Amino acid sequence: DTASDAAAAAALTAANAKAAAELTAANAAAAAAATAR
Repeated sequence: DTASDAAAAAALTAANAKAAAELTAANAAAAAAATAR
């Protein structure tokens, strides 16, 4: 049904947005550490 579908889409949007924040910070931190060596 449409409300289950929309709740599931909201769940995927939040999980991907959080993962995008996480991985961006990790990447930036990893690039700065490798550069310094």
